[PDB]
Amino acid sequence: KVVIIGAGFAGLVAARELQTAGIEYEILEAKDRIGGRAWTEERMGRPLELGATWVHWFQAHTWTEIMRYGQRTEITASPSGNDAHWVTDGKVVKGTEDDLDEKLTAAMGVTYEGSEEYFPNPHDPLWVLSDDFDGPAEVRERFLSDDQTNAIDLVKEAGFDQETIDLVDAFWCAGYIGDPYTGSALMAKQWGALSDNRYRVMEDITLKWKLNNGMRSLYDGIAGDLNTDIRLNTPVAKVEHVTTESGEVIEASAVICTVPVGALSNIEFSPALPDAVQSVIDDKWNSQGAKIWIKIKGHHRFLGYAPKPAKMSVVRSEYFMDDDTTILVGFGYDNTNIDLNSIEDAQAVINQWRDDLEVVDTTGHNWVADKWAGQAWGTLRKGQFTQGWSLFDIDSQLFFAGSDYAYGWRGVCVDGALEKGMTTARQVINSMR
Ligand SMILES: Cc1cc2nc3c(=O)[nH]c(=O)nc-3n(C[C@H](O)[C@H](O)[C@H](O)COP(=O)(O)OP(=O)(O)OC[C@H]3O[C@@H](n4cnc5c(N)ncnc54)[C@H](O)[C@@H]3O)c2cc1C
Ligand SMILES: NC[C@@H](O)c1ccc(O)cc1
Repeated sequence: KVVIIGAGFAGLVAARELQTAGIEYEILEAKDRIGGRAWTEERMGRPLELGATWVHWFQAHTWTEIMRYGQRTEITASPSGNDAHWVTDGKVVKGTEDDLDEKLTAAMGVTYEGSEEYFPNPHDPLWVLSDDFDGPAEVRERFLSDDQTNAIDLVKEAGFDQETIDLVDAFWCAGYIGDPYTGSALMAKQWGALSDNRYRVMEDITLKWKLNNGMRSLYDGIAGDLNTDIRLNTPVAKVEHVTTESGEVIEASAVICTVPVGALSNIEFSPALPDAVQSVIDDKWNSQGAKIWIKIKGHHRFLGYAPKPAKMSVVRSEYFMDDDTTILVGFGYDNTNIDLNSIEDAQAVINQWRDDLEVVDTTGHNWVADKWAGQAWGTLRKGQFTQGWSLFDIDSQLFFAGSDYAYGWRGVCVDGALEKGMTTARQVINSMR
């Protein structure tokens, strides 16, 4: 009687929540598999996360799932102490990972500068704009002005040298997973608030701990608790507010739609979504990048930073294989400028820093070109912190759930999908009671 569109983390956790309350539900999933933009698959001789990878106990919703399904001790840290290379004035500089981290730390300190006034409760991201904001008017003005500023311009205005600008350029090409110069700096500021305003805490939370048994141990865990079957290979095309696809029509008390913004053009809504919501769909988010896995010869502890418009902006060693090869991960700002499955393209990526390392394999999934995704992880363009993700939360019987609409670790983390799927389910339960 409640229809859930999509079998990613948001949809799966909503279903389990409905089940506990005794409410009948049904999940419709377009693809042949569950998990969505989290996807654990064997490639290049080992389980690889083609989507989501990193977790942390400071992420309440992800961590409780880790505990529920037996993964408490099944996490391992990405390797550290890599030889670092970064591109700055068209040239390559070699240093240690702590040289890079200390430069990033100082720049992040300046990047976070208003978060304590904006986010005393970092899970109340729009407090500054609410009727109960008790602070000074200048705080609200700087808040709105920061939504129209990108994170790199904050560091330029503070007078860092060109080297640090190129480092934060590289950093945010990965962070925004797209063009950082069109992004809203408020996204970076909330990440700080959620990480006690320290760069190393932010990095431990988002880029350190990997699941030994992969994201699939969590999403197969949730699906395994479900008492109703998931309808795979059942894309939705219309929703009225209940509608349907390929002729089959569904009736239901309510609809929980977890389809990402980048793929909402495949569904017709009747009545049409409000103008401000539709303008986000047309403008979507800031997530046009791509994630690659590259295998090279030998065992090498490697870290590489390169600014826009490089094919990949952050590349790091992750696994040391038993046949004397290394698997590195990389993040790049523009999916249309790299073939993730072309060994030549992967060799061109490594050649950004070194001429002596040899690519032997490469793989990835281009989430942006994926018809049922149309983006990577959700990130914010200028203006979308205050007029973006919050427009989706109208539709008395239609609900938007998903990591891209979360209050906390929005878009970039499974924690946001687990948060928003569960609370949307509670919205449905409360209204029915
Ligand atoms: C490259 C990349 C790396 C990431 N790394 C991390 C990481 O290290 N750590 C972390 O915490 N998070 C990470 N994430 C983010 C995390 O994967 C997501 O935030 C989360 O999985 C999103 O969950 P969701 O349920 O909201 O969306 P989705 O997983 O996108 O779920 C939506 C579902 O709806 C389906 N669907 C789409 N259209 C239709 C339709 N018309 N009809 C029916 N079904 C449809 C889709 O196939 C999908 O199954 C990463 C994301 C990406 C892209
Ligand atoms: N999905 C990884 C995401 O956590 C991320 C990736 C790169 C960064 O520089 C910051 C955050």
